Amino acid sequence: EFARPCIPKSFGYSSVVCVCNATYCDSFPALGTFSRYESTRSGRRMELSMGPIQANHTGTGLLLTLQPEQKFQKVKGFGGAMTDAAALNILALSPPAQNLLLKSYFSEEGIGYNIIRVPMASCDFSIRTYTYADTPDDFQLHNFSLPEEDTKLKIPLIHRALQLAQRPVSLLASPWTSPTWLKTNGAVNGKGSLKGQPGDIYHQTWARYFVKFLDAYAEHKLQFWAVTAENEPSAGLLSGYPFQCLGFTPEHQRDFIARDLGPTLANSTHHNVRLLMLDDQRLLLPHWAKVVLTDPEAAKYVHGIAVHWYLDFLAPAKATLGETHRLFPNTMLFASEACVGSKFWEQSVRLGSWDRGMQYSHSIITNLLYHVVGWTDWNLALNPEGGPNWVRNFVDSPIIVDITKDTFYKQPMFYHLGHFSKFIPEGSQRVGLVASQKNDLDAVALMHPDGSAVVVVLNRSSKDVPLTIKDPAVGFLETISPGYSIHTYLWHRQ
Ligand SMILES: *[C@@H]1O[C@H](CO)[C@@H](O[C@@H]2O[C@H](CO)[C@@H](O[C@@H]3O[C@H](CO)[C@@H](O)[C@H](O)[C@@H]3O)[C@H](O)[C@H]2NC(C)=O)[C@H](O[C@@H]2O[C@@H](C)[C@@H](O)[C@@H](O)[C@@H]2O)[C@H]1NC(C)=O
Ligand SMILES: *[C@H]1[C@H](O)[C@H](O)[C@@H](O)[C@H](O)[C@H]1O
Repeated sequence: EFARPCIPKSFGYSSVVCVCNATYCDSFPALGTFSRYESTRSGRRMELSMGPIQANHTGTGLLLTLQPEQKFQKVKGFGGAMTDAAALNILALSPPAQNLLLKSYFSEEGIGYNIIRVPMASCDFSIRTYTYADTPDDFQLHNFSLPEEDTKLKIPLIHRALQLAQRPVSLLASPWTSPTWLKTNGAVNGKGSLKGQPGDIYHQTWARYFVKFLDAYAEHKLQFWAVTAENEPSAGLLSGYPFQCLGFTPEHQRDFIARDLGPTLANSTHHNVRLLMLDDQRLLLPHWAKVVLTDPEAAKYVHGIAVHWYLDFLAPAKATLGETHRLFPNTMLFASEACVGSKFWEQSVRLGSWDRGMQYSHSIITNLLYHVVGWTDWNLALNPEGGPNWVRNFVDSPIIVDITKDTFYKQPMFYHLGHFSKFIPEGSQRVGLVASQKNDLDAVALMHPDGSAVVVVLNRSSKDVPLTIKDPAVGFLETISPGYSIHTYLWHRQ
């Protein structure tokens, strides 16, 4: 289509949102030039410009030098979660407005997401508590079934998303709680775990539940890339935990995967589905990786390690991600859940917040710089309150839906995310990037599967920083990174 620009609107915070409705939504180099996409606090939204690649460079300004031969992880991708709350919000819009929201995310005219996390039954971003097997003591799982949250809300929206998408989309599933008749405390929330011990009928049934969920989704012609072994297993170890959870120590998780979940999936028609362990705060690394992955019976089933961002302030990426990679380089690290406005003192939704967009890109760049292969936002959309949410655990979302007005707002988080998701396709590989002097920039460089280069530069300071990027193959890009800007640079080195 033609590029339609952002309709900006201010809500009194540091930047603007882009206004989208039933009929309007904003949407989207020759050798040897580069493309630059820029977003700024002042209001630019992924604006395209071009520049020449020079042969020479002189000066003592900041130089960032690509090391195309230092090769690191391959990227799996970027996306968000299709919760009950996200489905209810999107379906609240008229169908044309719904198409423009899905296109914003999934289409090539939008920012190209290729990952969708799907909860297995209810979480806090549900308006009802339920599992797929609520009939008590149904150990055979005869009464297992998907309710309308799945069959009328989530499943059809995931289908629209795959139809709009240019890139292959990977589905990732995670459970919050099991049926309560499987749990020590008999409740969806609170402190409690599976009854018994791995290897027994409870653990066997819980592993069969995963296969039943996959069978059920496959009947609706949806197939999964990966499942996690539990969302935030540490939560269910905490007294009074307020919403759906299921606690595992790392030993409990090791032995569940070894004796029940890994063999159950390996013996099912879904043996190709990857299993991710942890799915919890990175400060749990490297300890959890060492407990699970040094048992060869558990390690043979574990494809990767899922991390969440909520305690990153306590957990230096080098001592957590870097050290895990050093010990277990062949087990991919993947960021599976992030959102702002989740601390009890923070405002849930701050329409137009630039700070919250910068938190997203700063996290993404730091994760890429420490071997992480992908990054998943939480709810795809929320209402202006940051809900619905059965326990009022409201948070922020890159897209806020205003149903009484059939309109949605794209926040700075949406664009900060798009500066990566749009321009780093599955298969791209991170390469070296070194700075000539101390600076306030955050930057990462990658190579696309066709060998072209992509560099994202975030300026977290208020000062404009002139800089040059050196590609030792090709030449020099002379540029400036304005204070509170994010830029993505692209060029063919072919
Ligand atoms: C969906 O969102 C679009 C984009 O904002 C709305 O269309 C826009 O309406 C604007 C104001 O209503 C128009 O801009 C104005 O231009 C006029 C003269 O041309 C000036 O008097 C004024 O100062 C404004 O700047 C503009 O035509 C249009 N914007 C774009 C870029 O398309 C739209 O509103 C619905 O259609 C438009 C064309 C208006 O006439 C509305 O009143 C109309 O109901 C939004 N749709 C809905 C349902 O609100
Ligand atoms: C991750 C975060 O705690 C988020 O706020 C919460 O809503 C999810 O349920 C949890 O898994």
